[PDB]
Amino acid sequence: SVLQSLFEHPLYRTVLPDLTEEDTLFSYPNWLRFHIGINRYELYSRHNPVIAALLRDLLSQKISSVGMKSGGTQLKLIMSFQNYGQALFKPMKQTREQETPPDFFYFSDFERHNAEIAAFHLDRILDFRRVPPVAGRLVNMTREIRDVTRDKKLWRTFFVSPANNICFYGECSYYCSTEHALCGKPDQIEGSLAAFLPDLALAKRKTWRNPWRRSYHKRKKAEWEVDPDYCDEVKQTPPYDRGTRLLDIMDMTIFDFLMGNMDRHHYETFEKFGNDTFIIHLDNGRGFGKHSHDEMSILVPLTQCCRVKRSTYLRLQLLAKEEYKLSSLMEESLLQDRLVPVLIKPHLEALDRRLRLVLKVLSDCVEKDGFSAVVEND
Amino acid sequence: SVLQSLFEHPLYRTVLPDLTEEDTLFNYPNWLRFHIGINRYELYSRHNPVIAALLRDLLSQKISSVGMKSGGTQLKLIMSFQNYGQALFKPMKQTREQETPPDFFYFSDFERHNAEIAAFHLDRILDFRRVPPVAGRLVNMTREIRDVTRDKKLWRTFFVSPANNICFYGECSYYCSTEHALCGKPDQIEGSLAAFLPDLALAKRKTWRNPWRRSYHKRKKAEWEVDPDYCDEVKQTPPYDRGTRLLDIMDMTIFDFLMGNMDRHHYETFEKFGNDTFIIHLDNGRGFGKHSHDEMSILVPLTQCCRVKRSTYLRLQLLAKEEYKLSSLMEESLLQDRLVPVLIKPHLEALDRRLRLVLKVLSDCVEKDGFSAVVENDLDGQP
Amino acid sequence: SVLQSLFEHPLYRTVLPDLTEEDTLFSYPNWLRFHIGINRYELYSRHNPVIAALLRDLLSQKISSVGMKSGGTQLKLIMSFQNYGQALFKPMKQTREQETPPDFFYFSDFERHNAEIAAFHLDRILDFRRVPPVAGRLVNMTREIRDVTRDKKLWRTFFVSPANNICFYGECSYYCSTEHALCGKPDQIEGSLAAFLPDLALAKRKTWRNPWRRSYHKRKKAEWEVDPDYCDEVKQTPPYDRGTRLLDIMDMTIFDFLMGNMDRHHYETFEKFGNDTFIIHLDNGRGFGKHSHDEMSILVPLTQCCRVKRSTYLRLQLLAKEEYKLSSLMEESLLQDRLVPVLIKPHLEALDRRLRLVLKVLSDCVEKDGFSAVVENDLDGQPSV
Amino acid sequence: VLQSLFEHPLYRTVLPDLTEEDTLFSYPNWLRFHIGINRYELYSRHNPVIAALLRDLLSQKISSVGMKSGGTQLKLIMSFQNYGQALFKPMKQTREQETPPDFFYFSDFERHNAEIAAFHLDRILDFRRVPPVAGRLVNMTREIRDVTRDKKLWRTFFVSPANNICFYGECSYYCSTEHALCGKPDQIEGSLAAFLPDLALAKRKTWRNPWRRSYHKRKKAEWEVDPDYCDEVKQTPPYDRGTRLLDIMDMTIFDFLMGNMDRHHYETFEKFGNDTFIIHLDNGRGFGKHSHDEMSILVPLTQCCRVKRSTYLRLQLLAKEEYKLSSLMEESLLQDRLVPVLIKPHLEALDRRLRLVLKVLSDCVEKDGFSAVVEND
Repeated sequence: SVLQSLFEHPLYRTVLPDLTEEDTLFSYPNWLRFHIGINRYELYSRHNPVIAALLRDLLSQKISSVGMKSGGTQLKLIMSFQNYGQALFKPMKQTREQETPPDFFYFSDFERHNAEIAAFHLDRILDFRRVPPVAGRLVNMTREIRDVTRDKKLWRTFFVSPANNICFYGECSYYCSTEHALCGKPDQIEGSLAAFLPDLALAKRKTWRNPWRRSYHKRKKAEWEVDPDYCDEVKQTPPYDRGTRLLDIMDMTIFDFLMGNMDRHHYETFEKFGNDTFIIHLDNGRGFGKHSHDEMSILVPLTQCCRVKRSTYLRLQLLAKEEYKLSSLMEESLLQDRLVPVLIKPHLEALDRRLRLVLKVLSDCVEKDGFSAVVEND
Repeated sequence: SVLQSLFEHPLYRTVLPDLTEEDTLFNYPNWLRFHIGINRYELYSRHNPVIAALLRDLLSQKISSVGMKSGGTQLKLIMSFQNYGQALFKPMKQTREQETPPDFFYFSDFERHNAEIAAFHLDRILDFRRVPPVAGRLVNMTREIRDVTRDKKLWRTFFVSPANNICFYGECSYYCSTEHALCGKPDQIEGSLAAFLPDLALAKRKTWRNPWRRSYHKRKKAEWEVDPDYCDEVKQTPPYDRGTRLLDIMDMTIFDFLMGNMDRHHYETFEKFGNDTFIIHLDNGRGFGKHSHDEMSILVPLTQCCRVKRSTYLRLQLLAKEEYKLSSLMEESLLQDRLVPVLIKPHLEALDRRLRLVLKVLSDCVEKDGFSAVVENDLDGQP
Repeated sequence: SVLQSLFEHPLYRTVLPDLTEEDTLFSYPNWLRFHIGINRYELYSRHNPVIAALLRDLLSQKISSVGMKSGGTQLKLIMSFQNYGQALFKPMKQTREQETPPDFFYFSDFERHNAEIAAFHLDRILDFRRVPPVAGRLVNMTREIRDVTRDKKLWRTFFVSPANNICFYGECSYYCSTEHALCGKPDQIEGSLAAFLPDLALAKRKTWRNPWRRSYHKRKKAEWEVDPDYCDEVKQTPPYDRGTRLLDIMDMTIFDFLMGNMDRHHYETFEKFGNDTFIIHLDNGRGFGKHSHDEMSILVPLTQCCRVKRSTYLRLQLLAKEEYKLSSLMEESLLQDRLVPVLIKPHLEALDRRLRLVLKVLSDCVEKDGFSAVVENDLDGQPSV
Repeated sequence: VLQSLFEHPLYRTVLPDLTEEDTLFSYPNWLRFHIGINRYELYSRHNPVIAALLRDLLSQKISSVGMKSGGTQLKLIMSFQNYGQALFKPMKQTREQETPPDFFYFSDFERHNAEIAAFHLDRILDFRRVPPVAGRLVNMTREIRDVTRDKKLWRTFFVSPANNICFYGECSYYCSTEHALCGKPDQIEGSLAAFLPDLALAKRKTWRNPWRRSYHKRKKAEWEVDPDYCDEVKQTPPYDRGTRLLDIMDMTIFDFLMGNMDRHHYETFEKFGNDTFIIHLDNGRGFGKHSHDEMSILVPLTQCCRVKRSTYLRLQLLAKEEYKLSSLMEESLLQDRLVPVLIKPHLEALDRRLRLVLKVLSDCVEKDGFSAVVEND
């Protein structure tokens, strides 16, 4: 049991500063105990047996209502449960063995439920605690989707294919047509139930543009891809020289490079806390599309800025030693999801190879800017 | 050579009646000799070595200008050559190993260049001679598509993929997007050059609805899908009790089942000949999508009508004898294309299995209406 | 904690008759306190903290000697501990994601340690207490297997694989070859320590053939496989029309169906008590091999005999209520083994799905023979509901 | 791309002229293949009989099936309507499977994918040493069980609880119910390798090769400890007279590309003597691992450090982007009934393994020098 060995190490016994009257955002239901547990520094906690218990609620709680987020990126469903808590649903768009084609742009890529799930476990293994909990689930797409929605936009798209299977596609913009439909064999589809952050009415979230946002156009290169001194100016741009913000982007950009998720054009914050809180890692569906390719474009914020947190550097160095190592720690935790295997074996292997490239990018960068200038100590 | 044995058999030495002053559509370049060879009954005949040499033109003639057919279902290009003759180009949309997904409707199916080619050879092996000739060809999509088009809507869609390959998609409705682009590795795409029928200015074509046309939406069943006695009524409807027409649709509906092409919503005629000519077997790109699946819906016109041509029945029985057989007879010719193999071997295996369903559907159907009612005789007075 | 709620419900507060001088089979070691606690009706108690502490001994007691169980289907080792008590060790033969292939017969199936463990917890949740205790354990196959055996036939089979991993295969029949070796990564193998019942010198065991035993051959079907009225006659043959025996087989056959273990060709009793005791549910390793398939062949004893104990019927109905239910109660107690996760999530959900089939087999059977004819009553004098 | 290769001059090379010897000996294809067997090659580049003999193995009616008893794994003998026969290796593993890392080369399965892929890879290297092999889906009731007079094979056919048709034969490794081969529901698929002429009328000397591995664990082989093994082996009888040391270097580069490390023997045709080619048979142990390069197979090349220039220049050619092994390989292998006979990572590993041999030649030709390393043909 290597996953226990990891959490015995002192690097995972870090305690937080004291939480004041602020730093709070606000035996209840599990989704609500998760909400009140959101504070300034994290989104849940390591100890917190609620997170393990919220993952079971997403698996087996009765679906009470199903609705469709209109005008979304791709198909996203909103599941609301018996105990009034809700969750976000991404259905299975690609099989387990498939890889994204090489000729696909980052903006033509599918969202796959494995990434939403695996990003939560990988984030929990990196002790970031920024992703809302997400569990995989098989849904009888008759009993749990079609027959329990009063959203006619979704019900009308249900049909039966010449293979006598039940299919549906919803109504988004990319990939919501009969020719991209989602078909069970014959009536269970599988997808990721992502726990919901508290209602935005009573917990506003500021939406930030990140300075390394790609140019969602072909031929047109982005600012940071042409300017090698791009980050000398970003550490002089408003909010990025006061945190724990420039550093919070370095946590996130190592997260994204590990998964190959090159679609981190924005990040959300909790508003009530200001420029000095954590970054909520949402929309992780674009990772784990390629396991035979390491997308170095994602790391460019790290080679240009050349500074990380010591907390996250030491854990990454640890996650490379053979006695712990990412692959084995992911194959254990991801073994407790219903959708096993949530990641095929080459994807867990890419976690190992991508990790030592991040450690090589820090060592190659620590021998050009030196320690202390590179490694902040928290 | 198995293909040599077939064309020596007497069933492939059948001669046509005499051609009068009509029956010719008309009264050199290779593409033009193909036009004038069109007569009332066939489209080229086995003799006509122009067809073999016209396929060489589609392989190696210099592409001079390329334009995009506006408003097509999927991507379809028009190639015009140095000798003023033109041809139709369908690019590679699907690979050789792929099958259409099982949950796909017939109207969501891709059109693929393999079907355009293989249908021409399959039709020539069945001695129908109704498909315009088609040759496969590798096209340098830089030098032969982008840099030689004056159509801004085709040019605008060319881009370079993150894999440093050249991609493009044009502007249609099905599969004309970046996420369905056509990408060489890095700049050759491959496709089928189908020789062009004579310009419609000097050869009108009447367009007919076929009576077993599907209801092109889900949920809605078609006329024939509920009434097993549908064709008892179709043989009493205007143009279908005079030919050589119900029988000519039986030729076509056996063709389509062999390929699995269930998108035969219309068929064309030459008008200049009237209701008494052959059917041009066009647009076969929806066939040869599945090789582990036999689509019986296509055959329903035969099980309901229960009558075939004797020329075409005996050849079908012949194309099942192991010494002739579709398999070897199809991979023999299809080996004469640049895109070898144009059909993967299980598709040639499926051609055999699909054939024996047609021969059994006639055998099961000939023992309920009997001969004379089922098999019309056109070899009266032939070897 | 959903498992806390279950053991508070009165259906789990069943009391035993008063124990006489018979009904007993007989700071000690925990394995010996387990032996003397074996009585006529059960094999342990609903805590009884000895059992929980006996699993800790199986996990972390120092292995003193290892021997090779001769002539088995597959490899099974005998671990004897510092305190002279021993246990049966079944090593990991299948991974967690694997399922038995569909073309496999029940007699070609592997034994997997995860099933041996999960069967013990599933049985404890059904308040049977008939499986000997079993804990999962990672064993350093150098220091705890190879270097502490005096059986040269087992020591000889240790080699180093081309991958620089430590492997061994032992010497049994049919799956003990180089091509079936068990290889750590690089020297830990993981397996199940099943506690050892008392030595047959001082605790004899009668082994009975069960009448729904399959014909362990292809082509040839068994007696009960052709006659739907098979149990009209089996309740008239000596040992099965006096108990608490037909009722105990329905307990066992509902147990086995839940796991998909169709290899229940024999069952054991403790003899010292006679024809009127419980059935020790031993060697359950063939269950939890398939989670996308429910093998109805196992249930035929229930559709033919059509009678259960009321004790176990009401619990079966309780283990279906969402506030209790097998799934969450099973991964809770399966979370208390070292080998987590000992059961993958689809296997735990099938425990729920198979349960509702058993509850359906009884309702269809209770409305065709009626209550009292189907459900025997052993809850006279037990806590109300 | 496949047409361009045979237009390059390296594949239009002509052989010496055939005497009355150098021959071993419109008919059926299997017999016209036999008479084409000569001293230097096994069929020649042009021979459309080979292409047509490949269609015969796929689609000729199976008339009788027999079991070569007491083999390592299951191998069947199919005898056809035209009195010609073939060897059948059935599907033992899927296309995506890899051999476990902990498997020894002697515990590895033989798979029809390797038998097929080896013939096409061999033909692309212009070796012409493997007998032709085609893949085939066989209705195992009508084409194997119901057409045998072998009581040892008929008795092992059964119906699985999944209502599929199964059988397993009688060999040693993997001929049991737990290793049976089951169709879904009654076709099993396998590779038909054309049969070499009967040993009665074409005797074959069977040779032990000097790099035969130590078919024991812990027990290392001779060449595994002595880096100068081949300074001594080029001084041992038949291996310095040829065209023999070089003929083994052809084979060991062949075998390294496929990962086939089970080349414990090689066979010759006797009637030609110590100065002919090696028949590359039973290649089923290759293409088991595609993410792993087994350098042990290559060891004969670093120890002997000499290749044929004939085969070296082609190796440099198969590295040009226009003559890529990978793309040139999936083109040919696309003409089998069993498409895809190789999953794409196996074709990609062929490219990576190819440039490793080219690097071993560059590293080795600059340590003994040209002319000493490369023989001139």
